[PDB]
Amino acid sequence: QAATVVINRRALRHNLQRLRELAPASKMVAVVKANAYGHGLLETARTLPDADAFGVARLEEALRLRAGGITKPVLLLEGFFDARDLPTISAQHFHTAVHNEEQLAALEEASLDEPVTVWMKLDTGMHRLGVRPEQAEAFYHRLTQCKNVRQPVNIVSHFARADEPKCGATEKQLAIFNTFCEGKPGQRSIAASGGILLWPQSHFDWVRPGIILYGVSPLEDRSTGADFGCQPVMSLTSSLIAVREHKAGEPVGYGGTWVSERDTRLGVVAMGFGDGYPRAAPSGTPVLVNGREVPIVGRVAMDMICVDLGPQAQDKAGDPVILWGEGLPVERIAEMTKVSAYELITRLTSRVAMKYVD
Amino acid sequence: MQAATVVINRRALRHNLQRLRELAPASKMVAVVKANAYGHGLLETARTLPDADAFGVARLEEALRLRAGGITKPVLLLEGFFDARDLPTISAQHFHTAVHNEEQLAALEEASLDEPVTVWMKLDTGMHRLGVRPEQAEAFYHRLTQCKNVRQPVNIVSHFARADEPKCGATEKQLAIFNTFCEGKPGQRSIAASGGILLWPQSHFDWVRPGIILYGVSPLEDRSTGADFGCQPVMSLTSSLIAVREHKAGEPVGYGGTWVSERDTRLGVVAMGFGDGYPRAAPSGTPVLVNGREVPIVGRVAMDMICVDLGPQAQDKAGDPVILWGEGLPVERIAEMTKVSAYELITRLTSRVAMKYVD
Ligand SMILES: *Cc1c(COP(=O)(O)O)cnc(C)c1O
Ligand SMILES: *Cc1c(COP(=O)(O)O)cnc(C)c1O
Repeated sequence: QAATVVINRRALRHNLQRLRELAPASKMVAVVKANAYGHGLLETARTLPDADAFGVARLEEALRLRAGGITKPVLLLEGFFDARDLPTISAQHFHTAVHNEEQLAALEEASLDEPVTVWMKLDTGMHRLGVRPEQAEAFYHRLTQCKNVRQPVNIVSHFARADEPKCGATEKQLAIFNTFCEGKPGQRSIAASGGILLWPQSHFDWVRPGIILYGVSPLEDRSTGADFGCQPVMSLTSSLIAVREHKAGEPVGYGGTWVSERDTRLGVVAMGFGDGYPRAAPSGTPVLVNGREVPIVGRVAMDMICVDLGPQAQDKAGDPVILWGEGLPVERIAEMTKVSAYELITRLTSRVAMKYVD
Repeated sequence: MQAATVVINRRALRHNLQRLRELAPASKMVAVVKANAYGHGLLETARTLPDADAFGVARLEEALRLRAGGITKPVLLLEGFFDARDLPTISAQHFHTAVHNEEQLAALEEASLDEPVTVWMKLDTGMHRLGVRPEQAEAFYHRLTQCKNVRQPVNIVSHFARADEPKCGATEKQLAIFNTFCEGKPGQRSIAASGGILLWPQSHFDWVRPGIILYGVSPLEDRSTGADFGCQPVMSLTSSLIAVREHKAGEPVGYGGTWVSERDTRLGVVAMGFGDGYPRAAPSGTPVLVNGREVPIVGRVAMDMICVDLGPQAQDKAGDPVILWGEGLPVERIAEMTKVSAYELITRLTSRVAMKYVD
């Protein structure tokens, strides 16, 4: 009963449906990269057979989905990293982003038994992956002439600042996208969680929900998944392993970073940065013990967190702890720790047990 | 082109255990391999180190994973056991257990085990995390000496809170409490982890417990490195470039457009992000090696990708090797630049990274 991630399948199902309601003329790429944002790659795909496609960061992730029996299209959002992977991508029926000359040249040169669906990736201001506007027309035209590309060619981009509604970058990216796509056949996709929730004019043909599919807000404005009618999917849980007396004036943890002002009782939780809980968490960060809120005291260690229960607290070794979950949104922990909700949910280690419910 | 990969140098690990033996040549070694061996691989790290006298783990589950992989060496449960029903298993697996609370002691008192168990009584000397407080320790100790389920002698363990701070008199106060309690008791004594081993030779006693320094990473926050102490870095975190792209002066990069280029340049995109374990806290200017040479992170680290500034006519290509930390770039340098503990950097990696073992 130590560090466990409990994944609520009913919440997942709900969220995909709730997102369809917000984007009712758009198909869904369920984004499941990085072990489905910490929720389990294969189990998340298995929970969502109504998704129109799954979205992954890397070919290895797509192959893992196929290995576990997943048959729906998988979009390689970064494309492919070696020309020698094209026969697999063709045979496996993965759709691929194409963002550079190397990938384009490989598609021109290869002999494949079946052509492949492509999403040409346009750099519209993020400046990470993608073909730049001034190179994009010639690039696109070569893609349309490739016998190894199943026509028409689709067009994809991604917003850098969709979470800042009051700033002009999204509208700039959008106008670049729209200028490029004019008169072209091919499906259009630019919106992920932020686009879906705040930019209805960015929905087009396909949207790609990631963090909000897991019932977690993409914004850092205090909002939670529930503010958009999405239900939190993950709870990170554990157990007390000690309840101990502690006297006034006595420090706790490494570096003696917290000192009690009174006599009290401390709880020790079987959870640490070796499980994925941020070492950054300050004293005062909320944890739930038997469902009431108590503060972290002293530094988070690799395997343990101390909490302040109070001097006659009746909590005991064995009792349930919620790091985030029912009553304690991950976005609250994000705000209190200054750690992005994205990183909190995703950057867990393999030590955490995975449990699925409903 | 290789994706997010941890490369674990077995030769370095073996070197480190022997180095640590040279620094504390009268003490036995508990190799501390909790949290997937500080990111290096629980079972493979233990397989690399047959010379260790024991292996230390945080939780029973980790000890059972060692036995399941065929490690037969003594394993110490540093936090003891969380359920009384664990005792038969602990007994029959020959796991050594810390004991630090009443629940554990009463469980030992009313079990009837096939074989008695080796116990290390955990004393709170001032960390105030686990252990028995001094005013309860004599009575608690006596009860262990009278328990038929405990092999005699009862051994004695504690742990330093601030051993990385020599100008602090905290460590000395811990040692005075520890020595007072151990006076005239027959068991083995163990207080020192990496910081105690390196800086406090009067803390070595019968058994020392290297964690971080075993992996060639310094336990201190003063920009010292494992090599400061003659230890060799074990882990390299590596990847490859997936794109090299033109970029213009006045142009932003990444989410929030937090870095803006002052020149026309080329950027590199690495197959590495916080989805692999690389910290999202890394600021612009954090170093990475591309083809052996240092280049800076530009813009925020993403879940799967990191952007670096290569230069206006750089010849780096998609596919080229990238070192996040490793040869020519110690994890402690990343720790300094990101303001993250080196403990966290090496340990808080996800299952996405491949594990490769060399030498
Ligand atoms: C990660 C990602 C998404 C999903 O992002 P969220 O903000 O988590 O919804 C969509 N598109 C691309 C290209 C991505 O890399
Ligand atoms: C974590 C731990 C160690 C190892 O600590 P380092 O600072 O990594 O050497 C040793 N003993 C105990 C009880 C521990 O919890």
